[PDB]
Amino acid sequence: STEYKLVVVGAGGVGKSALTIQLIQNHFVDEYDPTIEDSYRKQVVIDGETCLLDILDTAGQEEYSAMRDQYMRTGEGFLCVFAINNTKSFEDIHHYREQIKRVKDSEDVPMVLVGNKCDLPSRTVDTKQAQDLARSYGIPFIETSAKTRQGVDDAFYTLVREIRKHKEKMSK
Ligand SMILES: Nc1nc2c(ncn2[C@@H]2O[C@H](COP(=O)(O)OP(=O)(O)NP(=O)(O)O)[C@@H](O)[C@H]2O)c(=O)[nH]1
Ligand SMILES: [Mg+2]
Ligand SMILES: [Mg+2]
Repeated sequence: STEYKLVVVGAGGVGKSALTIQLIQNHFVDEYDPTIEDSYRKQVVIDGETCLLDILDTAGQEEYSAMRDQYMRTGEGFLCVFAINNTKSFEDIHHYREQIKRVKDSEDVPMVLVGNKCDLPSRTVDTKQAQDLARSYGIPFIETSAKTRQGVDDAFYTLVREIRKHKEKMSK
């Protein structure tokens, strides 16, 4: 049953761990417990295929460029998370994407842009700027809330679909 290695990247506090824990354990972690590196394995069926998701939940700011290069080299595709009330988190996406491209020596890497915390009224990142950026990069954009579970399964399942597409492309 095909294995997909998914890496959740983004600035600190955007809800990378909350999103992942909603997917794997079906509840919302209210506390902020900063991550070092966590990994999860999970069995799912997407489009009729049984997938083993190996998900790496990364740190917000890493104490080693080597740890970062390591997860960028391993990952088959990347959930690029920002929080809709954190402009710098959104701005950081470009920088994560650049480093991923450079680490893999490739211009086409499977990725989904995730605007988390869509439940908050405190928005500083507009859905159009995010849609524009994704459109530029040629990747899907999904708005999510780890608190309500809105879009959570959509985000990870879409990333799997992106990986499947990339493999089909790389062979053609
Ligand atoms: N309102 C709301 N809060 C959220 C959402 N997702 C995460 N949070 C909250 O934001 C805080 C940080 O979440 P967390 O998942 O730990 O962020 P992280 O991106 O994993 N942080 P780090 O990079 O340090 O590990 C927590 O208090 C959490 O409850 C969401 O969709 N909505
Ligand atoms: Mg975390
Ligand atoms: Mg980070």
